[PDB]
Amino acid sequence: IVLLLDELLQKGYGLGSGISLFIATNICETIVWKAFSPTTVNTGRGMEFEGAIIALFHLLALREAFYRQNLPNLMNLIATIFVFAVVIYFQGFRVDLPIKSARYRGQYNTYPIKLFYTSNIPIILQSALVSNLYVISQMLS
RNA sequence: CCAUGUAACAGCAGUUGAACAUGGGUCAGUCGGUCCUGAGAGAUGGGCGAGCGCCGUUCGAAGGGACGGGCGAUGGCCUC
Repeated sequence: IVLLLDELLQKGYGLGSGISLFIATNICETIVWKAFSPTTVNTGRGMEFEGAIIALFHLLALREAFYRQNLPNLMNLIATIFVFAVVIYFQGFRVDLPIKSARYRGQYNTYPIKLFYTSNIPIILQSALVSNLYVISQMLS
């Protein structure tokens, strides 16, 4: 099933290295999280088939500060947007190094040395893999 | 000059160059200039000259500077 897709996706825009798969599924758990509430059929203890973001008839008085132990869709979105804003701010940090052609007098370019200077996959995976390797070892043992 | 890089020129050639291109390099109280006048040049006074000017350089009321004393220095209020 996936062997055929392995070689074809690389050609073109450049959505290869399997990272295009990771972003699609990772963002999916974030974006379809909102759409889960209207489509959720399980209730547990409170009605959910009609959604929980707007439930004024069910609650109301109305306790807007509900228990966010399941479907925290109301509160986690508040905190996550803060993380999105802070990361992009630190993403733009870089030290610009003056650079010029060794033959032509004129335009000056800058070699950018990013603050991270390493793609997130090489750094975070090396810490993600060891965390996964630790867990599987303890589960087996 | 230094480094790096590389058709015309280096009366052959060049992978080389005092060539071409890009970019760097010369740090002073103590080494010089700056100060002195030397042969000399040249203002002012004066004279000459139609005149721009030039002759003259010692041939004119050419000192503007001195610690010391009083009015007033009073200023710090009088040490200097």
